[PDB]
Amino acid sequence: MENSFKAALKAGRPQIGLWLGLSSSYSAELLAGAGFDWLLIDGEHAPNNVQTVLTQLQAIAPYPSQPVVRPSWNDPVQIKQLLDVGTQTLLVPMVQNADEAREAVRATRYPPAGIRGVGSALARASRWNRIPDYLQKANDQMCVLVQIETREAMKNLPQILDVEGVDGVFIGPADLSADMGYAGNPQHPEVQAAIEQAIVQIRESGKAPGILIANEQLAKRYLELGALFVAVGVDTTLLARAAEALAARFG
Amino acid sequence: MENSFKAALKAGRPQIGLWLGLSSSYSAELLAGAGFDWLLIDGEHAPNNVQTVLTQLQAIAPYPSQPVVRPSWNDPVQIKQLLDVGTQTLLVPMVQNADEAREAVRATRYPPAGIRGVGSALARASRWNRIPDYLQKANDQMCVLVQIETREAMKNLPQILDVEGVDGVFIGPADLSADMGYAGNPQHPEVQAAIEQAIVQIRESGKAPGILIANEQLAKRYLELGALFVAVGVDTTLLARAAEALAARFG
Amino acid sequence: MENSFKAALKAGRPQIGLWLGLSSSYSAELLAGAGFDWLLIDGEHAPNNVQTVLTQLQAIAPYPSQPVVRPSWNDPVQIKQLLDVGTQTLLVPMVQNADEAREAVRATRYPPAGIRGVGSALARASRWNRIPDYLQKANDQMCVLVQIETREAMKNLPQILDVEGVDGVFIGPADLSADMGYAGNPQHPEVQAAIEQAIVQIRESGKAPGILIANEQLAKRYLELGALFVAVGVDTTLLARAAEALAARFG
Amino acid sequence: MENSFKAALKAGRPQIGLWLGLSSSYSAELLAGAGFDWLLIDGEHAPNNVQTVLTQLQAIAPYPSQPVVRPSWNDPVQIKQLLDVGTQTLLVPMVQNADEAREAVRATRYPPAGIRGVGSALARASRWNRIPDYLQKANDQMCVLVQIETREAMKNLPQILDVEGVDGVFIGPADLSADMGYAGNPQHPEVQAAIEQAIVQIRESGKAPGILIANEQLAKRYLELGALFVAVGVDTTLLARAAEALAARFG
Amino acid sequence: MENSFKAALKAGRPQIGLWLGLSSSYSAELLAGAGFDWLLIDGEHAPNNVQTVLTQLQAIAPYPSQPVVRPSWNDPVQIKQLLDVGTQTLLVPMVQNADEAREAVRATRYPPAGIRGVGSALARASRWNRIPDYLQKANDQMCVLVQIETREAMKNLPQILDVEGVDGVFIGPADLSADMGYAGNPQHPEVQAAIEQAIVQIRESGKAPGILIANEQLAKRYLELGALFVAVGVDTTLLARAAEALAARFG
Amino acid sequence: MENSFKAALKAGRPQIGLWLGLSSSYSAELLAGAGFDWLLIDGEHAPNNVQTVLTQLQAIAPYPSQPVVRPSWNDPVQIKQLLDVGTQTLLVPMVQNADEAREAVRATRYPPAGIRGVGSALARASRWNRIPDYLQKANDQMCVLVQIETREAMKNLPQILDVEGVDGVFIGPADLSADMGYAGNPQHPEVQAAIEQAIVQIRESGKAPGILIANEQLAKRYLELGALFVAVGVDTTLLARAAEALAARFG
Ligand SMILES: [Co+2]
Ligand SMILES: [Co+2]
Ligand SMILES: [Co+2]
Ligand SMILES: [Co+2]
Ligand SMILES: [Co+2]
Ligand SMILES: [Co+2]
Repeated sequence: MENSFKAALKAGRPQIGLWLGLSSSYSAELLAGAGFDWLLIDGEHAPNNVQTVLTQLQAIAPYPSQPVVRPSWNDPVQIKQLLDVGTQTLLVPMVQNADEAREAVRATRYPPAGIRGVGSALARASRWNRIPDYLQKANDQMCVLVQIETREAMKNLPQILDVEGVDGVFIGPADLSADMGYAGNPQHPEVQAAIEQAIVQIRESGKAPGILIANEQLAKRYLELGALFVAVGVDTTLLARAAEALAARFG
Repeated sequence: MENSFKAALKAGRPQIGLWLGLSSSYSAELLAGAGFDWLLIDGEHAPNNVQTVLTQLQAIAPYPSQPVVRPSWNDPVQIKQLLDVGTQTLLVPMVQNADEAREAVRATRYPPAGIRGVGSALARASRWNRIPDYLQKANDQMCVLVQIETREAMKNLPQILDVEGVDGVFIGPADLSADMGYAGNPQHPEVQAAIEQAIVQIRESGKAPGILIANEQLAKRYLELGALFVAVGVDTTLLARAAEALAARFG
Repeated sequence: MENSFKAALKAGRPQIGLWLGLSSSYSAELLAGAGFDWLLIDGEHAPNNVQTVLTQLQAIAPYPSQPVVRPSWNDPVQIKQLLDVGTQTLLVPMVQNADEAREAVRATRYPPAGIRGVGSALARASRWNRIPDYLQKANDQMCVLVQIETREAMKNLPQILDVEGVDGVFIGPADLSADMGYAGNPQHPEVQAAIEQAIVQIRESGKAPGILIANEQLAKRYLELGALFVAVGVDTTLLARAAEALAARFG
Repeated sequence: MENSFKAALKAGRPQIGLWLGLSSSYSAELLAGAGFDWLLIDGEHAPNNVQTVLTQLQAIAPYPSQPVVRPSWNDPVQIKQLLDVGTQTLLVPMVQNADEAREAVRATRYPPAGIRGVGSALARASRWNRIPDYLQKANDQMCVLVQIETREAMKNLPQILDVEGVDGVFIGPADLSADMGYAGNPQHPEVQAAIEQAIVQIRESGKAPGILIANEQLAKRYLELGALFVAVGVDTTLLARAAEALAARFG
Repeated sequence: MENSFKAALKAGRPQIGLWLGLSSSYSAELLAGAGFDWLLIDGEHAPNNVQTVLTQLQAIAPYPSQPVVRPSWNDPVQIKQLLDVGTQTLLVPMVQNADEAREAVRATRYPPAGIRGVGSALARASRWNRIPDYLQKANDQMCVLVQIETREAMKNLPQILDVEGVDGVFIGPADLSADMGYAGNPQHPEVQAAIEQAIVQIRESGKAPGILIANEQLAKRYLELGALFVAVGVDTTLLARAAEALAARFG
Repeated sequence: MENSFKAALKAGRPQIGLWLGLSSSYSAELLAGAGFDWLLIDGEHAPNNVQTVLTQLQAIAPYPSQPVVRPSWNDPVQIKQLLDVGTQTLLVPMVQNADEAREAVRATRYPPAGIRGVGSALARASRWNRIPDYLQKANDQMCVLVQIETREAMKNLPQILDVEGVDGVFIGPADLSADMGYAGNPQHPEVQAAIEQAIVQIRESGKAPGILIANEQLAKRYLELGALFVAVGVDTTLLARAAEALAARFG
């Protein structure tokens, strides 16, 4: 039950990822064999729920690619349910300040370190109580990544970075650009400056910066700067764009 | 991606609807061909979720009948997820005051006009980014309908009607009658008076009144008065009552 | 595990039925409360399989209406599977002769009386081996109804009626009329004559005649002639026609 | 629609239960025939949602075992949806004080006694309006059980017990032991003392104490003391432990 | 209910296609917007059944791309079921001779022209009896494409082309190459010769040649020779290879 | 893609197994961690299909227990489909003679050794063409186990054992006892004699004997005689009996 993605971030090994919005355990398996370090199961902007997350985790399990799950919001109840089906790495949307970051962290940790409700017998998390001493080992293998997506969140970043248990900070360029006045198009100097400055500040605090970016040159730039969990594409886009290009070649 | 139901309400063309509680993409298609102007996919009182809404939207898509979705509550997160699978017309339950109406409207609109989170690449809403300039066109095709179901909501109606982006106000007679002391039976003079007065006030403000009513004479009365989105039956009731009547004719 | 539908036919008590093509456990429960004696789960012309039959049987179980299941064909493998999930009354399509009727009966009976494969520990049919002496009691509670749908089958009817274990013979007017050249409209004197002559002959042999007929006058005419399992409507039709009628009443 | 579990608790008849985390309508039916007085469908720590609850209720319906449902939290919206698919007995997690207990009770009751939204036509709860006078009978057959799982909740127990409509109080030993410093292992004298004292206080107030405990001697002790709804095992554990023991006997 | 794919082949307009093996209604919709003339829902080599074909047909329906469905074999029972859920164009595997081609055609046609069973009230195919004179118009809109996959089938090609109702003949290079001893690599002169000779001969007879070929140079070569339904890629391949390429570009 | 179950049988290492009839990917994972050498996914007597087999194979994949799948019959079309979703070991029911055993073997092998249809780009079996030289390596990793279930099959056992590619012969005691007139109780000396004589004869030929037997004393007796794949319990039975025992201990 060692969290190898978390260990890698801690060791400063960059992790290359793919976003999964196809919401299917079948395509999840197909993509789990494609050579990515991590896969993001999106519960926020794709039609997933706890049950489809579970089946995608089962599909991915025997592959080297590590799963990360994004809940629909920073919700303790939804976090608890995701952890019980076996989620160990969470990407939490719209974290605006240190208090919200702390709530995310505590949602993942058993008392006294947190408020995670106990339900080990029922849960894939402990493999239905086959993992010995699960309750005592579980906290240290939880990896909490928080998303900063607004000017307010950027302003609060130093404080968010001071929250123990925050292992990484993810920047969402589309949401950030929208908040900043550029309508979801991050290719504006003011937006890139903010992103670059955040990546540096995060890495300087001893924590992992992350980002999703489909432009491969921008992705390489962010990696060169020091980002440690970079998603470089989205399943739905890869499929749609490859199919459209193919049809176009025949008229 | 033009919202034709919204255009019709704006133009004062009455829209006749059917309520869908069967929670099935198969019966949704069957009913999409029956000649209604709109169909209500009920996420509140029928066993639907974002995923079943998605499949019902897919089933209805090639038909002229327009889909409207009712979330379980006035919840920004649930609203965001519904919009991403392609929902453009929402019927929001238990809207009690202008602040709640405004939250519903802003949940549907991209910044700065609202707080809708961006996730276009992943979403059926933009047809996975095939709709050009989706981010810029999306706000104007969202149609927000709010439900008033209590005496408190009736008292606040003038203020609710002043909220920009509120395109229509739906009256739920059963909930209203319950709140007023008549136990969900709207056939009491005090309740009909309130309903009639609301329909008039709504239409006089330049907005669309709506209602669900299974009694066909009452429905015609409300249409005569000026209601613009009137649901005249419920799938489950049509099926149950037709089946029971049939069995009764044979003993 | 007494088959009450089977006992009713044997006692000459007419059974009024509804056809289920909505392929949903939810609408099946709704319809199970409507007052029919029997309900036909259609695995031939509706998108059902062994698994959806199972969920529909579970939904119907606490109600008085008795389930009957139609396999896609007279296939002993499919029959075995349907029996294991708890089917006790089968309506077998396209039975052309006495050998085929015999094959249907034998598919439902444990050796030596038939070729039904044994798997009671696994099966809802024995309630996972809770039903005492299941193996010894099962054969006698199976009820086999065979469909005659062609001129060939009509010619072989006397031999088919001589087959032990054939409890009922069902006439399918649409298929029969199509085979007879009146495709597929059964309102022609020569089709009605064939139908009515078969009903009389079936009942004369001491077996139960059955038919599906949405016209209530014809249904009563068939009952007068001795028909004992008469399906008088179809769920999809009831819903589609009620919905269309409603929408039309509002323009 | 009489709630027989509720009547039994009121009459002081102890009810022996099994916890269902397998989240399957198929295993639910299998277990519904095993002789338990009640079955707990766990929406909190197992991968269930309103839809899977519905199918499990349908599976259990014809059996004598009574269903109890645990929502993911004390959420009025989720409670409403569960009640509409037919839930009449709720086990509500993390109830910390009298105000929270009162919110749980009011979520289950139609106005004026509560805030339950009306949606009878659509709901299995009224059997799609076949239950006559459902709106007037529904409140009295709702049974609300609240979970106390923290030292804070224990402190507030006398006040929680004074809340009308609270029919029972369930103690979760694992969560309680975690809150008390013993890491989810309830076998510590301080924890057993607290549990024993709560069971007595609950029963002395005229209300039903409940608990889940897999140790059969502890369960018998709690029953001897006066507990009235005792779950004595969990489906997932029974299966896992029986399978592991079996494999071990062969090496 | 005009079959536009069928009309295009008859008019000599080449149709460019994509194979769908992802077995999902969600990715089917995504791909339906990509610009292909046709989409192949594979019931033979992908985990589809009648029910998933149905949901994929619903998803594709509002788009210009036309669905074609491949049953698992030339089985008249499976064909009947696929036709009832609305399939109008079938790609039938392993057709070895003219008798088997005739059997495929006849499975799709109502008597007297075939043996298709009647069940229009139940079926999406007639839109639940909304399509006027469905029974009279259906036969002419069925489009039957047969696969030749062995040396035996190649030998019988002239007789197969003489079968009325065979609208197209599809060559499966992998299966053919395997039968020819080059298992299963079709890049050998003798396989290419057999393929190209068949395409010429099929087109010469006035029927449509088809093929699946992921190599775009070969695809254009087959088009030059007169092939009229050419599938130029497979969804699972497009996704797997794009994902693998992306991951490799980042090390 | 080495078949380790197949290698174990060939090396004379007995494999202890559990039968899976719960038809759930969730309980399959739970049971995959219980310590059995193999797990039987039953497509004959449990409500599984190609799609639920797929999800169960995905769930079991990361565990040491090896899956074996039982098709509903010796059907080459069903076998092809199960092989494409990744099945490598098949337990084929009702194999009566050497021709039928040969047909089973040939259904699993690519030409020229068999008639297995080619579709690797689409199939989990090749991991969507990631497995290098899949077509060349697949045949040798297929493991075919045939069930002898009748006196006829027992008579033909010597010829069946002479069939190349038959790796194992499984005796089904319930079906065999039913065929022998002891329906379906296998505790009679003449049934036990037939069973034990077959086990000895199978092993003598250098092939693996198999059997399902819930009685642990009999299971050890069969192992002593040389049986090499012995299923020692059934999931549904384990769960039902443990639950019933528990409930009874509490009255
Ligand atoms: Co974002
Ligand atoms: Co309401
Ligand atoms: Co028929
Ligand atoms: Co608890
Ligand atoms: Co092929
Ligand atoms: Co057997």
